[PDB]
Amino acid sequence: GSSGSSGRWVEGITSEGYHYYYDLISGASQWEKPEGFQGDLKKTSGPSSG
Repeated sequence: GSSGSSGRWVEGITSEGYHYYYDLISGASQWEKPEGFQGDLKKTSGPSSG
């Protein structure tokens, strides 16, 4: 509509193997965990792997 509601981040990995969170909104990045990130459930489960 006007602006994007709720936060949009995804947990991945960086150099070496550090679990970081990226931003799809525009394309931001941060080490720390974003506000109400909530992104980690059923790790490697079901049909969709990884």
